[PDB]
Amino acid sequence: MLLEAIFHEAKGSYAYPISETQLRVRLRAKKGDVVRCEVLYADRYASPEEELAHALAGKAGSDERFDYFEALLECSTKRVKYVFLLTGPQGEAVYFGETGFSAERSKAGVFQYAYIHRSEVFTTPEWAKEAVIYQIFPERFANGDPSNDPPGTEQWAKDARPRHDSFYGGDLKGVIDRLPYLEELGVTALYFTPIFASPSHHKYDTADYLAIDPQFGDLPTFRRLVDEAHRRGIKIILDAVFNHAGDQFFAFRDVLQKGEQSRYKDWFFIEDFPVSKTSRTNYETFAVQVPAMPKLRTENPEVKEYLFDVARFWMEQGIDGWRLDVANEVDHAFWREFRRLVKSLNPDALIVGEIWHDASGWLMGDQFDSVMNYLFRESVIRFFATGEIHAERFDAELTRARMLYPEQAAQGLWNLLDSHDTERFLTSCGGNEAKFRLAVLFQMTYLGTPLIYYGDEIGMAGATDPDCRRPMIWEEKEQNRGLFEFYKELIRLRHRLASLTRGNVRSWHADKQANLYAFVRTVQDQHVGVVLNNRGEKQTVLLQVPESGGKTWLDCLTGEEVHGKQGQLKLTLRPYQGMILWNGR
Repeated sequence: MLLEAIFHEAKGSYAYPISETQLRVRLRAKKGDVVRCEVLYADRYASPEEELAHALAGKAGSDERFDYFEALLECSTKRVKYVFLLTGPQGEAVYFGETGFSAERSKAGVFQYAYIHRSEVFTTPEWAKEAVIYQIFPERFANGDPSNDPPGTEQWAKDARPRHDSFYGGDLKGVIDRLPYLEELGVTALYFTPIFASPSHHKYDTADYLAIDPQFGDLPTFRRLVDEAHRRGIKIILDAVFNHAGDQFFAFRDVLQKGEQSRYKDWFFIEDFPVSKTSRTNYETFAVQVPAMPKLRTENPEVKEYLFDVARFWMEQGIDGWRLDVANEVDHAFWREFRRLVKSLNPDALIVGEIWHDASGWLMGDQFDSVMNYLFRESVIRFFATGEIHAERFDAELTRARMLYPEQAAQGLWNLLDSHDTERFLTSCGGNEAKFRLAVLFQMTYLGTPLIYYGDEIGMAGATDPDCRRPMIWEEKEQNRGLFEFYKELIRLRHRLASLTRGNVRSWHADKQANLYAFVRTVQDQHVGVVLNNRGEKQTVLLQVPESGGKTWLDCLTGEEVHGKQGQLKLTLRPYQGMILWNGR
């Protein structure tokens, strides 16, 4: 074996708890070097005269370079000392522990998980596990109250192509009216990009955090939206732009009015007074120079309690979550205490982050629940849309990503096709429905929470902003009801097929030439296997039957695939057809 490729921390993504009693321990080796990884383990205090309990780390994923094995340690003392035995393809056998590697056990060492605390088990809202979230971008979703409209609202037309400064007048009241469509579609939560009082089109330079911006409505309308949505089973997650405030923020104005005489000067990062709001910044801002967005000193206790009062307030209104913006430019301390705050006021409130790099620091269980899955988007783009990667490069990029974080976070990343900053997915797939449909057929079966961007269900299009932010299409006969009914098909299967929400994922077939990838989600005895034919051509596959069970499997989209003969399944997939083969458990 190449021993200087094998790796484990006894923390992080590689050893963590799933109850006070149970340690998931994950181990990574270079691809092909190890064929059995076994875990021999006992209580941290147990005497040398006890032989260790055993746990086989089965192989759970493989990537570009690596091979990933994963086992579950029963630990009734909530304290475990373990050692890995690693047998290679010829039959070498080696031990790995903290002191290193030996053919003799006791020279390799032990890894220990000193104690499993009850608080320190990453716990996630039950509801979040079967959610389908719908990103409403509020200015563009529905104009339900024309008295709202900003001076210069343009007219709601499918033909209309938005400028960066266009207004169409969408609002909270219009969402209140569109709620039987959201219930039709079957979503379970609604995510608003920031709706809070700001003097600009884009509400990221927050002027007031306790008022809904006048374009979209007011507190009584927000409260009724909450109360109308909750009746239909939809939750309200809200953007929080706590990293920076807007230049009209009460405090920032006071510093502007008074320099150092200001009570609020240290709420911000000022270089020289007087605070020259001009083009040339002399305070820290949202990224380089952005005068309308000074950076808040979240480390300062006064700033910290203000935004905490802001959280409290919106939770009084009854929102079920936050999706946090530039979460990584504010300190870990703030998010740990934010977590505690939000989670005592509402245990089921969801906390998503937005971080465009490995989010592990945040996804330990003590700051956030999940983060926006950019790695899902970069893959689904490259596989279905651009056709820049082939089925095995997909499997490697899926599997690499899956093993970045503990499972409890991984089963909850918001798996998006696009957003209000990216071009639309259909337009990434240059109008081809079948490339799109297959990428949504995956998205509704893979591990994560599906996040639909407004209008995709019904076939919208658009290059990047502002053509992603194009007025929604409400007219039946100018909307793709064929697609709509297909999101409803898939959502209905997500919502009644427990593997899809709660199961794990194993790769089942990757073929570089045919470009067919296939995966199996399983919980407790149930397996549903999604076969995806990503080529323009009718092809055919022998797939070897999955580990746990299947003699007859039903296509949940159409009808029976009883063709399990001699450990192989033979299917012939028409161009771009996925298939969802449930087993009956």
